[PDB]
Amino acid sequence: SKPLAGKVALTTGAGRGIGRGIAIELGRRGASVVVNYGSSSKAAEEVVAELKKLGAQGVAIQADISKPSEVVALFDKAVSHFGGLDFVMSNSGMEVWCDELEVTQELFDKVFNLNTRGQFFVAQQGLKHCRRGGRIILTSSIAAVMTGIPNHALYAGSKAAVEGFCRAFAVDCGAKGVTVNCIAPGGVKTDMFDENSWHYAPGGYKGMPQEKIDEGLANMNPLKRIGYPADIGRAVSALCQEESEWINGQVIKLTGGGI
Amino acid sequence: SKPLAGKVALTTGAGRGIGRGIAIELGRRGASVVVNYGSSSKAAEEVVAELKKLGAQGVAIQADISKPSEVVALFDKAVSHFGGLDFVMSNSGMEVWCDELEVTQELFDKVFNLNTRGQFFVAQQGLKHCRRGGRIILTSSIAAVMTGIPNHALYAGSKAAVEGFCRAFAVDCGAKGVTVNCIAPGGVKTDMFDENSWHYAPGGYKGMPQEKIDEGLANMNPLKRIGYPADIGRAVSALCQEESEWINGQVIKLTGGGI
Amino acid sequence: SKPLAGKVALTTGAGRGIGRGIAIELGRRGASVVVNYGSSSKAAEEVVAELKKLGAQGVAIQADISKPSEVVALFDKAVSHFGGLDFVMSNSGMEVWCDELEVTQELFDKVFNLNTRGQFFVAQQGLKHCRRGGRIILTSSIAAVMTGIPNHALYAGSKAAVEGFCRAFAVDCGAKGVTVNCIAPGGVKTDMFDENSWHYAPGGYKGMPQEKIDEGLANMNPLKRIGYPADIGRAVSALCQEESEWINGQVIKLTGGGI
Amino acid sequence: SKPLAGKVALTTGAGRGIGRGIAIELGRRGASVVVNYGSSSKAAEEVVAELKKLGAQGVAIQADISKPSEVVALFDKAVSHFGGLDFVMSNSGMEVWCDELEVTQELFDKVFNLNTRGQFFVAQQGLKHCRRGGRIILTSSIAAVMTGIPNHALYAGSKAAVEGFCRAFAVDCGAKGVTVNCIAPGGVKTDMFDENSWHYAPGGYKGMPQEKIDEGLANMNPLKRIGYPADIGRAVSALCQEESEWINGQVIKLTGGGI
Ligand SMILES: NC(=O)C1=CN([C@@H]2O[C@H](COP(=O)(O)OP(=O)(O)OC[C@H]3O[C@@H](n4cnc5c(N)ncnc54)[C@H](OP(=O)(O)O)[C@@H]3O)[C@@H](O)[C@H]2O)C=CC1
Ligand SMILES: NC(=O)C1=CN([C@@H]2O[C@H](COP(=O)(O)OP(=O)(O)OC[C@H]3O[C@@H](n4cnc5c(N)ncnc54)[C@H](OP(=O)(O)O)[C@@H]3O)[C@@H](O)[C@H]2O)C=CC1
Ligand SMILES: NC(=O)C1=CN([C@@H]2O[C@H](COP(=O)(O)OP(=O)(O)OC[C@H]3O[C@@H](n4cnc5c(N)ncnc54)[C@H](OP(=O)(O)O)[C@@H]3O)[C@@H](O)[C@H]2O)C=CC1
Ligand SMILES: NC(=O)C1=CN([C@@H]2O[C@H](COP(=O)(O)OP(=O)(O)OC[C@H]3O[C@@H](n4cnc5c(N)ncnc54)[C@H](OP(=O)(O)O)[C@@H]3O)[C@@H](O)[C@H]2O)C=CC1
Ligand SMILES: O=C1CCc2cccc3c2N1CC3
Ligand SMILES: O=C1CCc2cccc3c2N1CC3
Ligand SMILES: O=C1CCc2cccc3c2N1CC3
Ligand SMILES: O=C1CCc2cccc3c2N1CC3
Repeated sequence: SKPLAGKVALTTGAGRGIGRGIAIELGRRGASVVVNYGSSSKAAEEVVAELKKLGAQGVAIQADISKPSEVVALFDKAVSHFGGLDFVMSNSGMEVWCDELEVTQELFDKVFNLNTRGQFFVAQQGLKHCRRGGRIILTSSIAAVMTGIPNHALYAGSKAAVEGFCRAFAVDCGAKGVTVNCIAPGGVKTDMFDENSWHYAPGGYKGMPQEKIDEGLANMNPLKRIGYPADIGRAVSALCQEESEWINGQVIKLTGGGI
Repeated sequence: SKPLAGKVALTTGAGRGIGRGIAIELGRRGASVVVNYGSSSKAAEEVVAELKKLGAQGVAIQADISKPSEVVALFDKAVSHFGGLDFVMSNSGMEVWCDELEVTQELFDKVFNLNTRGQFFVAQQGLKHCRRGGRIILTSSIAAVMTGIPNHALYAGSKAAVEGFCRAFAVDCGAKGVTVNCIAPGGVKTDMFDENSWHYAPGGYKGMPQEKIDEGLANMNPLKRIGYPADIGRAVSALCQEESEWINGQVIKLTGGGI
Repeated sequence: SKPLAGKVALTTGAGRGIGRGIAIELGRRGASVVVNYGSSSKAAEEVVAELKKLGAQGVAIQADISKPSEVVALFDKAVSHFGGLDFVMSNSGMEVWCDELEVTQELFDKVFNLNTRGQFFVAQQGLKHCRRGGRIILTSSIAAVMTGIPNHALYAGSKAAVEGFCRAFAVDCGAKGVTVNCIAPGGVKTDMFDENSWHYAPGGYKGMPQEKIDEGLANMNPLKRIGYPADIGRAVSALCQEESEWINGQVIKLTGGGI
Repeated sequence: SKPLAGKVALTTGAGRGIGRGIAIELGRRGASVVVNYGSSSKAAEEVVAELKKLGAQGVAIQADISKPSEVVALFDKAVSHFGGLDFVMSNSGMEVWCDELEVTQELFDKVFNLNTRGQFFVAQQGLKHCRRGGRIILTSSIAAVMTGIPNHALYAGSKAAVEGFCRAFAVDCGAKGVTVNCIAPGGVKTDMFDENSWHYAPGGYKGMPQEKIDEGLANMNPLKRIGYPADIGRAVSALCQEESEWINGQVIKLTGGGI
């Protein structure tokens, strides 16, 4: 039950949320994992510990993904620790809601530096280091293409940008035999989801009980449940298999068919 | 190396081409396979034989997919033979080129009966029989969304229709715990490819040597090679795994990043 | 205020609904209009009368769009009456809801014959007759790409097919200097909307008062109102202008930004 | 022949290229135009002069669109000069080709500051100032969604981002009665096209004669010709008409059906 045995994965923002779920599912299948974290050092070591309990190797490495020089440092350290890399999961990100009239250059820069520029440099580093048969997977969101959501231009734009990076990088990574895809999840139970899901729930309002949100979202899902980090980690695991080689340069929505 | 052990798959038009590649890759991973064929009985038994050599169980069952009553019969027989079904691969199809002015109702009907109606009924039968955790996968083509291709409205329209079926059926199959996706391949080495690839090759013309076509197409691929039935079968295998559960209602292009 | 002066338009199913709104807006701008109708003869003559009151010329011509030979007859008569054609609006269509398990070949055929095959032949006739600078516009629906709607595979698939026709026909009509686009409306106040809108309203149920439906849909629209046939006719008018020449082979959603 | 009579338009980067073509076509139809320019002061005054010869009013106003405070200043001046605004055309942009490994933070920032951040602030200013019935139109490119193009991640990503802004801003501008759309042109004869078109021509190479490029691109167009700034200006003119009100939150490809 170890299709990824002998491979090395790097996941940005793997200390918690989706990042953690991806790190765990990759490790459960044999991959050694570099658990990057921005500031959640304790959560990251906890993930390394969870990996160990699953028989997987891992290492927590701090790096501020919104700073390109730190992304380069992160990769240098990861390669120094595990000797090479195969899979790169660009996951770090932030939600953001703001009246467009109130958006300042500072807020704009903060959002794009992490959500977009950070992913560009993580992808550049993947092109630089990923071994043949490798995989680079960026993170967009269904919000990049959704309609009817207000005060969300920074988030929608920063995620849509990454979809353009995916198609470009797939061409650029071809000679190296590394595929590049982009995942676009629907709602997934995490801290970000608990803070922002009301904006997506049918009839949602600020202050709506989380259980009601969860129920409204699950009811809009063909599978009648909300997604969890493990659902994303399992799908990413499948994309990391040799079997997924012919899937390249694609934006894949991971929604269970819901929202 | 048997993630699909104990599962039963049905593949329409599995006697040759992509269908055969899908049947073989599913069987290589543990699935028992119903090899449907329209008229290629000998190729189909050959596939059943190849499956046996891989340690997989298979059975060839004739059914004209362009006739709904025969699709229903095909499923009844498949269920009678293997006791149930988990994965349904709707693959049968035909290419078609025609000056739009020259298209007759008869040609229109012939194309849609197989490429579209056939897939609708195969999907209906999947909803009717697929067990929980099951998978239904329809076959479109990148030609459904390509621009610049002449005399191809019947093929483009018949394939685009199936993408609408995919989103609809995903909602309809949810309660049963069966996901529904659609694959849209780029060029894949088969009889259809050898007869029709010139239409897609850059600078292609009728009569262009097949080796030149192959070289032109491979050069337009990031992976620097053309796709083969095994590439499609491997990707479909990954989609049939439990790990792919959160991918639902999606049209996934299988192109290696090329055309 | 007559940008379409001297041009001749043919609109299928122009006796009522969206078709009527398109016929009226084209005539208001100078076009002579062939008002096709399947069985609503009285509504069609009413439209011809409304056109006359606007100073536009029109003629009602019966033709069952689900029968290719009648589509050919319709065009022969239209050309006999006005001497040529410039704009072809393929609008006739039907909604359809059905448990996929209950769909029969007869229902399938009925839906595709009108919604898809009919549009293919109307487009073929446009290629055959449209004068240089002409326009062919097909009708899809946002339902072709929507997710989360149950018992709707026949409608979603029959409309998605037309999007493939649009891209194909644009290539095929180029030499003749005729552009081909496809409109995909959101909800538009008509008989079809009054019978089917509950399926699209947030929290909709069969039996929900139409005023509540209208209010729920309008609230989901940035423009805070539901669309009407005139909104569609105005947009189609703009697409029929010489100014729209560079828009070709596109599926354009006409939703006011809503649903 | 003045559908836009009495309206005021602002076009970023209107001194030359597509921007100039848009300014001229809007003015030809009655709009007073604010011709913004970054550094081409002489070209901009030339455009103001061309507008005058067409009987349209115009004013050249310098503003570096890559600097948000200057975008705000540009709008303050435009409103001071013409008393209000109706149409905002966000057009300024740059092409960029670079081996992804060689991209520096400085290059990244330069590209996104103009192509993406600049458009966000132009859109914010449109929301702030556009009168009811107004229009905001952003500029993407078919390159945002194209496959097979190397060394182009910064351009593809910076343009794809704007498509996300379009959907978001359409929701945000609804209450004010201002629609927001995004145009995605194919090749259009301009300085940028003459410097970069080889990258898009079938079989293109650096150093390919421009006439051969033009011929190769035109041959890939259903209309058998390359697009020009006037083609874009005419389409934008149609989108600025009252008739286009129901088209909102859409990315419209302006390609004549080609590349
Ligand atoms: N949850 C959902 O429903 C959806 C989420 N997404 C996307 O999935 C990704 C993860 O989301 P989710 O897990 O829910 O997010 P959470 O907010 O729960 O956690 C986000 C992660 O981003 C990391 N991170 C933030 N800033 C930095 C930084 N500057 N440097 C390095 N790492 C950083 C965080 O780690 P740290 O604490 O150390 O800073 C954390 O691990 C994001 O890109 C998000 O936009 C997309 C669709 C849906
Ligand atoms: N090859 C390519 O590059 C691409 C192919 N596709 C699609 O993939 C699918 C398979 O293509 P490919 O393998 O290349 O095709 P081939 O023409 O090589 O074989 C097609 C299959 O369809 C089956 N079939 C045809 N008619 C019927 C029928 N009436 N009833 C039952 N089965 C039937 C054939 O079996 P039999 O001999 O018994 O009739 C055959 O197994 C098709 O849907 C095609 O449109 C999509 C994109 C690219
Ligand atoms: N209303 C909405 O919200 C939306 C509608 N649409 C599409 O827009 C189009 C028009 O919709 P709408 O006006 O609301 O529809 P209605 O049901 O109100 O009217 C439909 C039209 O189709 C015509 N028609 C039906 N069958 C035939 C036939 N066999 N031959 C010739 N004409 C025929 C009808 O005329 P007759 O009475 O003579 O048969 C009628 O004029 C359809 O294609 C529909 O799917 C798409 C998105 C949204
Ligand atoms: N030409 C084509 O084929 C296509 C073009 N596009 C897009 O269309 C838009 C225009 O393209 P095109 O006209 O060909 O471009 P050119 O390079 O010919 O001209 C671009 C314009 O951008 C302006 N500009 C550049 N920087 C600034 C700045 N910092 N501040 C203000 N204005 C600035 C320039 O004016 P100035 O000289 O004063 O700096 C110039 O008016 C761009 O967004 C481009 O990406 C999209 C698809 C195709
Ligand atoms: O990007 C995000 C963040 C949070 C969230 C909560 C619920 C539903 C959805 C989201 N998305 C997309 C759909
Ligand atoms: O659908 C088909 C059939 C045959 C073929 C040969 C080469 C390339 C491509 C195809 N496609 C899509 C792209
Ligand atoms: O196709 C149709 C038919 C009727 C209808 C009523 C309300 C909303 C919508 C529709 N659509 C798409 C969106
Ligand atoms: O964005 C650009 C810039 C220049 C150019 C030249 C030719 C063809 C095309 C472009 N595009 C898109 C398609």
